[PDB]
Amino acid sequence: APDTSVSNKQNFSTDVIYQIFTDRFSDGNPANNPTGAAFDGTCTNLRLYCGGDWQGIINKINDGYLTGMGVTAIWISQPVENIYSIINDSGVNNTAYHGYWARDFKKTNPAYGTIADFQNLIAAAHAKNIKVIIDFAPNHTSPASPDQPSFAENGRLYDNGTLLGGYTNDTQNLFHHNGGTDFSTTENGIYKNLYDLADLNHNNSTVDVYLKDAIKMWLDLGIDGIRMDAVKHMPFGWQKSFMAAVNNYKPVFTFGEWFLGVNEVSPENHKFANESGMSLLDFRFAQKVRQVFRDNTDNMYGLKAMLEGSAADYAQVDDQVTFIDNHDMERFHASNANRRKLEQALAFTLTSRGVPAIYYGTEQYMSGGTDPDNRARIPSFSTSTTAYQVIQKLAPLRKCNPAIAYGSTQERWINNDVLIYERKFGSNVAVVAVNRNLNAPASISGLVTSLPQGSYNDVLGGLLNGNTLSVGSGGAASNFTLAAGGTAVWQYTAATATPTIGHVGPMMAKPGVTITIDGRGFGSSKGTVYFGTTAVSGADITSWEDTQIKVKIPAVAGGNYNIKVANAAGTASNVYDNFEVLSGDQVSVRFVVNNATTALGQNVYLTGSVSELGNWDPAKAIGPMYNQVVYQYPNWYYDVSVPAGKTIEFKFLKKQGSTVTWEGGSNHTFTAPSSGTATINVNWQP
Ligand SMILES: OC[C@H]1O[C@H](O[C@H]2[C@H](O)[C@@H](O)[C@@H](O[C@H]3[C@H](O)[C@@H](O)[C@@H](O[C@H]4[C@H](O)[C@@H](O)[C@@H](O[C@H]5[C@H](O)[C@@H](O)[C@H](O)O[C@@H]5CO)O[C@@H]4CO)O[C@@H]3CO)O[C@@H]2CO)[C@H](O)[C@@H](O)[C@@H]1O
Ligand SMILES: OC[C@H]1O[C@H](O[C@H]2[C@H](O)[C@@H](O)[C@@H](O[C@H]3[C@H](O)[C@@H](O)[C@@H](O)O[C@@H]3CO)O[C@@H]2CO)[C@H](O)[C@@H](O)[C@@H]1O
Ligand SMILES: OC[C@H]1O[C@H](O[C@H]2[C@H](O)[C@@H](O)[C@@H](O)O[C@@H]2CO)[C@H](O)[C@@H](O)[C@@H]1O
Ligand SMILES: [Ca+2]
Ligand SMILES: [Ca+2]
Repeated sequence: APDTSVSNKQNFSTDVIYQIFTDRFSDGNPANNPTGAAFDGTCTNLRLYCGGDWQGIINKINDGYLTGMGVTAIWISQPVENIYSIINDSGVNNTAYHGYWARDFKKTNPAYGTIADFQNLIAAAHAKNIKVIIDFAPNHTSPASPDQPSFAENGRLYDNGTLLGGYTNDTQNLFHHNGGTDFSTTENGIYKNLYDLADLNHNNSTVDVYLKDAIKMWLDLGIDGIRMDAVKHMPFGWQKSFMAAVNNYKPVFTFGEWFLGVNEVSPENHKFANESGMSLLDFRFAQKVRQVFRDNTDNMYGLKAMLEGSAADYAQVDDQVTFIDNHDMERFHASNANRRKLEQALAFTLTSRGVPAIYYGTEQYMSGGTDPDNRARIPSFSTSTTAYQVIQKLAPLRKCNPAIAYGSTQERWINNDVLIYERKFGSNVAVVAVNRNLNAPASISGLVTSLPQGSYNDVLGGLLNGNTLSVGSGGAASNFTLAAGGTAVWQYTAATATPTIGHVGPMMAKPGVTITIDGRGFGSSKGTVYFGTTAVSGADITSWEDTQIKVKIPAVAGGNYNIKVANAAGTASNVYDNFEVLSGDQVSVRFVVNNATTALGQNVYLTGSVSELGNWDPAKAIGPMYNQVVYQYPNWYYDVSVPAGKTIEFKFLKKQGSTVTWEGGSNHTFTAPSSGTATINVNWQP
């Protein structure tokens, strides 16, 4: 099938995600509605169940609400069974309507529906070319008190009805008992409780295996993608091993949530997205968009800096999931603000690089403060809104104009309030003009583009006061006036002749796994696929077409490879880097080195004989290691993803900048478990 097919679980770049709070969307089956003080059909009390369910979602798919909008994917709340207890906070009754308080990852939340309702959801969706994404929060269970075991469900964890354990009397050590995080450090927010949520111990084989098995069930249920909750709160090493479990089984688009604040730029964030085997929700993008379009705390020069910076920081920028708001922030639209602010932000998001995500209700100009004011019930299903028509006109461009889905981004004109960018991919072009100034028009002159000679109509049809564009020779555009609050989209599409790689997924897996290569101009006849210098052809290429190729990963040594294709004629394409080949199936192992004294600013890293350890390359060493929570300096620790059952040689190193100090003596050795976890405790060798 084509790259734009609904069957494409590896690529969402051409889609438009619609984030749905199940409970707050549509109650299609009143029979499964929670009763008593846990329910509020009037949805006046936003901390209780309102009745939203999967059936309701199906109804909205079948009636044309979502399809008419141009939405090609839906991201729903966590489907797993949540606690049934009504948590009373200082007089405020609280329920697990959000689905974030898991009690059993192998069962569904009855309020949402049964397993059969879920299966029906997948079918109905797929039938309308809509992909299904599920929220997955394996960082914790529920709110618990080690003190008062009577509080909530004591964060109890069940395995398909079978009680595994609780936060109180945790003899098995399923959870972390390190207190609560203050978000002070990364390590602090990782090994300590997120709020009062019972923190899961991923270093426990039981938890490790259980979680990896739970997801496999969902995978089997036909999901097309996963949104990983609180990724900055779980060990990176375990998550990688988790991604490998998914990838080496049934690959699906996965993106996690790594909360970033205003003007917050984390290098840890970048590394995670680049090496974890999963992408992230673009918090850098969302925050900046809000500054520029919402609060006006930054200008177009800031938006531009964000675009060009992110493009350099993310190996796969096109994989980052963009948004303007969500269930954890104030809704973009302020009740007293000009709607044109939201419309423009929408238009910008839909035409920018990455994977656009729209928080349900946006199209309806919903306003609301922080949680839970931002999670009100959708007030209507009207298609007559401007924001609705905007998405409806721009959404589809992601499927018909590859420049928007995989294209580069280039600034072609800029000032405080105006921004004109160009998206380009192969013989495809898209030019977007935005004027955030709602009071003053802008005189556009000297604009140059990649558009062919001719006249271009505004894709938005003037909806946002857009205009036509006249392009002469050299793509030089005729002088024009950009109206206040004006937004215009111009484009040009044409068949690509040369093989052009626009996307790859999964980005990490072991040999034998089938990956997906999307782009243009691959030809209809099988060509050759290159993993570094290794050529692949014939049978291993399970599928080949102009826009998509399906090939199995060759049995090459573990490492980082550049992907490249060639058509039947021998014409090579562009390179697609950062593709990681695993040494095999993965396990999560905790490494511990004792008596490793360092100087302030100097950290300890881990290196080893496997690609998962950097193959003895200090530039690729694991770390910096931790030394606060679980173990304390001069004791360091770190959870790493390593090939299972493999006998690995390793050493530790002290690094300051690029300067390296090796551990003395001989290499440490050990055989990775074939399953579950392990803990390697060693002493620094002088
Ligand atoms: O802001 C967070 C912080 O976290 C990480 O810091 C790393 C360091 O980069 C690593 O070096 C390591 O730190 C170790 C030191 O290596 C080790 O020597 C020891 O440090 C002692 C010092 O010996 C002592 O002099 C004391 O220094 C003073 C400073 O002189 C003063 O300027 C400052 O105001 O206060 C300190 C505290 O008195 O500091 C400690 C006292 O025990 O112990 C630490 C381990 O804690 O590991 C940490 C991670 O925990 C990031 O790498 C770093 O960039 C970031 O700044
Ligand atoms: O050239 C191939 C070489 O590769 C591998 O050697 C690695 C060592 O096993 C490993 O210990 C590490 O060596 C460092 C020492 O530990 C340290 O004391 C000091 O001597 O620096 C060394 C790094 O230069 O890294 C090397 C790889 O560079 C393999 O195991 C060897 O058999 C082989 O000779
Ligand atoms: O003419 C090419 C030129 O176009 C753009 O420059 C704009 C600039 O952004 C405006 O602020 C204003 O000064 O008009 C210029 C047109 O002359 C691009 O920004 C620039 O890179 C490019 O060279
Ligand atoms: Ca219901
Ligand atoms: Ca945690």
